[PDB]
Amino acid sequence: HMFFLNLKQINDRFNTEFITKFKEILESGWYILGKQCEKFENNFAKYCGVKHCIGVANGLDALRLIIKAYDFKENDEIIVPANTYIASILAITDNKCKPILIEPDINTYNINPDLIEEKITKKTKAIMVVHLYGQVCDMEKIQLLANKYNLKIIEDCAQAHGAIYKDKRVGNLGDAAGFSFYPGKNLGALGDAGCICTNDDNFASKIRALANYGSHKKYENLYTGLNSRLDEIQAAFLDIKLKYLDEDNNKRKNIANFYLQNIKNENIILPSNKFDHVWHLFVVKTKLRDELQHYLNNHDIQTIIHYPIPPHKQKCYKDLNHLKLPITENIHQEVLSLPISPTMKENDFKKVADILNKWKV
Amino acid sequence: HMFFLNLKQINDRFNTEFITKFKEILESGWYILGKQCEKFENNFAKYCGVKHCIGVANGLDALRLIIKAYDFKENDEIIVPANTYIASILAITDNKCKPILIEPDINTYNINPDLIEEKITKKTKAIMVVHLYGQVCDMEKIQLLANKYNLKIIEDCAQAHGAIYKDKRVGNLGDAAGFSFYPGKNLGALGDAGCICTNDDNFASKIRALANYGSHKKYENLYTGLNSRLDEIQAAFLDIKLKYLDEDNNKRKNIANFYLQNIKNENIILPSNKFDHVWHLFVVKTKLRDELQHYLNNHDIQTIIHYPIPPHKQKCYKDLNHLKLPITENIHQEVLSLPISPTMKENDFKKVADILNKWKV
Ligand SMILES: [Cl-]
Ligand SMILES: [Cl-]
Ligand code: NA
Repeated sequence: HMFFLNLKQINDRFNTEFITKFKEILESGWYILGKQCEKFENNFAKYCGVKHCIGVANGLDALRLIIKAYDFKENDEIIVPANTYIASILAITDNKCKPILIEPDINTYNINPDLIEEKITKKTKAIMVVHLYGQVCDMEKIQLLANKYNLKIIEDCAQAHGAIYKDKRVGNLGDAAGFSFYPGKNLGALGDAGCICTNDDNFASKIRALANYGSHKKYENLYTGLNSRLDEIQAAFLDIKLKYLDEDNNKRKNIANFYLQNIKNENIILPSNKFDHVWHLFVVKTKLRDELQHYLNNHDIQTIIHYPIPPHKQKCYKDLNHLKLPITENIHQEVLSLPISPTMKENDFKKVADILNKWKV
Repeated sequence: HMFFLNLKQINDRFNTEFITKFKEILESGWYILGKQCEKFENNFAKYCGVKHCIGVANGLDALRLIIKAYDFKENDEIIVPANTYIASILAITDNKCKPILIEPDINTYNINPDLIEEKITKKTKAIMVVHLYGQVCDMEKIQLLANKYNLKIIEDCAQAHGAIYKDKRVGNLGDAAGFSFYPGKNLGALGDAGCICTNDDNFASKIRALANYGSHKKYENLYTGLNSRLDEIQAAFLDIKLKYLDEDNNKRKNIANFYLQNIKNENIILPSNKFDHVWHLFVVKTKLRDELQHYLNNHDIQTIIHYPIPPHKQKCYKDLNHLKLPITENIHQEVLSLPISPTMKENDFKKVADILNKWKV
């Protein structure tokens, strides 16, 4: 059984260091908001080329906190792609803002920047850009729109750790960015984890407070805060793995290129990489998706759909069910993710391509 | 220096077992919502005598989830002691409910049951009892009241793991209970951690979904949920320690009773318990609190204040600052916590008593 994402394979490279750092943190007696958090933050900040990195409990928290720290009014509007993972939207509604859902470009799977301005209203306060599947969004126009209409840009970076746009990294393309380090992400923890990145000193300091109960100083609560912190253990594990993140992303680039160069099947539309793509998810598109998934499973290849029901169609968002978003809806009916990881064996990726080429419907 | 809480001493007993479990989880390649969580949950349910335990990310999330799951209307009222830790109140306001702050009994530091009924209104939906410092609340009148008015009882168990009221454990004394396993809790993780306990099947399934993005089935989101999970690793650490929790609590009793029997100083009011007490914190009370804390530090003994500013006085709740709660305010001006731990050295507790006896002020 070739697994969709073999984490033990990804992480076995680091066991001996992992155990070392664990023992160290044991030796320290310090498990929360300590020197491993500081060290990881400082390194990830350098990595994204930003001034400030605040470790938090997960990527949904990271998003929810950024939105919270802006103090928007109830029903203020945040423009967001309609085809993202639900978490992006959950962060908006958690904060009693209104998500304004924009169709993607079929050629990027990212928000179509040409479709945003028409949806901008007096209630709009932000654009949440999502670098979906690993590919950075085309920022040029979004940035112009944000300057023009006095909007914040919030990056959801949970799928594109390390992707580059012009001179900058994801995380440094907007006003503030949220990252997930859930274990299957291109930089994955061994438990839940997240961070926020920004260059603004005041904003960063406010975020630190809000993620630690609303307290800047012992005994005192300046804001109504959250408990959303990155555990020492998880910061340590992340820092060890961050050293090899670009390498890992490159190993993904190699497998994706192999897929792109070798899968030749009329029933399958392959993903393109118009801008930098770190290939978190290798997403193909076919009118016979569920059939493909079954076929692959029959050949001992596990595949997972990202994603089959779009946020507007979910039961939790009944009041959005009527929205007509046919590009999003078609994608959701048609996509399927092929196994990819930095450690994935040659024999395994060759088998995926060979079996796809044999699929004859 | 005698530190207020030496987690290295608490935890070093278990170091070999922690390391064993960590490797086992590395072997598993399964870090979230797995077998360690299930095992721990099962054992903590047993420990509390409840049907269901849901591990979640922290004790504040645990409370916030419980209130969320009840789906109360905006400005629905929740009665709550006025002198608890701010997390108890944060859970209420986050959910857009109005906290109705009740004075404690000066002789228990828990909510005075006799002061609740007069504050009940048509908008009241719940009573959140807090077992402060480790002492269980006198539950009988509270349970009768909730039944009389069709209110939910929410237990904030963050500080009282394993305390017993008549025939039941804290966690099994209302409709649903929230627990913190913050590292310095009587049952402390190595990272942030918490849980929710309940006997109600439907509430338990709803909470599991609300803690996992609102998802009860792969690809579907029934609710607008959040991400609040207990890492496999922390579940494993908690399960190791849980087997020693009653032993450890009784060891804390022995030390507290030593303090109670041996400290005699006209300047200090001891925390004589009226109900079972697992002594998470051992809180004394003096008119010269700031002078006391300095004196102890002069004698190389670290103390902390639980707590110096009450919620209604915090800058984050300026809409509550006007409230006249003099018992609460008095407590906050006069309390200080002394070091206690089930592994605390005899010379250390003896020192603390002797040095306090010598204090002439
Ligand atoms: Cl996440
Ligand atoms: Cl076949
Ligand atoms: Na966590």
